[PDB]
Amino acid sequence: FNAMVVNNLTLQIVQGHIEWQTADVIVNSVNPHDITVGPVAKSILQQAGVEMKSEFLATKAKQFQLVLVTKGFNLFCKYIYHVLWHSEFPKPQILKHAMKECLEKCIEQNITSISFPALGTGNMEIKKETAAEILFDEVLTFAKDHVKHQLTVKFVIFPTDLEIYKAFSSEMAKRSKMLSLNNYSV
Amino acid sequence: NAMVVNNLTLQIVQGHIEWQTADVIVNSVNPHDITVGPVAKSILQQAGVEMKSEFLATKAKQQLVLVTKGFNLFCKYIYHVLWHSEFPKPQILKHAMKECLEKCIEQNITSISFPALGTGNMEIKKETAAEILFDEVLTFAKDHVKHQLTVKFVIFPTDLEIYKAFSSEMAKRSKM
Repeated sequence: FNAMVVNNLTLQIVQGHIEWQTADVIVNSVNPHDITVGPVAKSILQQAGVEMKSEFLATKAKQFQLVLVTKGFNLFCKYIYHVLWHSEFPKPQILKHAMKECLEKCIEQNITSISFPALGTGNMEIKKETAAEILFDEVLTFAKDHVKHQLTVKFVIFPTDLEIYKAFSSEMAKRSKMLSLNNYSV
Repeated sequence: NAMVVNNLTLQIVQGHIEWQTADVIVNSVNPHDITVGPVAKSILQQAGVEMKSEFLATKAKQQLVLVTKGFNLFCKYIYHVLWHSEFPKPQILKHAMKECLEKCIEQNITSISFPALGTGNMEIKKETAAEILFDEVLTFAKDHVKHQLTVKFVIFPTDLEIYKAFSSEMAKRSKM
């Protein structure tokens, strides 16, 4: 209920702060017009510092798009993948496609570990169970399709959000019932 | 090359330890000289020379593991495994692994990357070093089931044989 392995991919569920993560890539969630708002966005901006914002605006104005990439500044990561929640598209669709785009960028950069927050869960954005359903659909699809790329994928739930943590645990549990899984016990 | 046992994930990885991203990256050193060895050299180059200043400060002031910050590594801490010559090398490995995983709980560490301590300098048969390393990781998983940990073993891409020993060892343990 906290970690499984499928082919060349490890998937972990973690209670903690995304902005205090150590990974190749940490994943932000933002309004494209304003990245100073939201639990994740706020925490990642505070932690990384204000120069991450300068770069964001430079790369936006230049026009780099569901995912925009910056460096990590004061995060313990190399890159940040800022997921851009454009209002013009249905929120389950943005999630689906943004997840695909995040994992494809992983292969494009020999990224070996990437940490996501509970994307989509937001507030009245997407039913907790659906967001987890979708997140796991993408991670598993990638694992089947990209078996030669070793990758650790974390979902970091904020310690207070016990219900989101529960949805995610519960979702993994179901998926394992339906999979080989290199999981053991001692 | 990856399995999960209780609340612990264990991965076997081809790459550079010094280019790792973890809470903790694990060095291997001669205590009186940390500029020698593949691992030691790579970690010193990457982290830079201030990691050496701190090493000497912490050593002189005052033990199988000495802890520094990570400087230019993508880590919070470095656990320098000190290979004191007065003790058998299989013993240092065993106890230094134990002490590294204990420090993980002490410092609330969620991921730690180890090179294959004792497969190089100290001569130990690659199979034995793997046997021992997996002994400790599994024991920790049983004994410390409430502490989530990711543990990586990072073999340099050239040594297919050490990677092979390590793969092969994990494979057996899965059967058990």
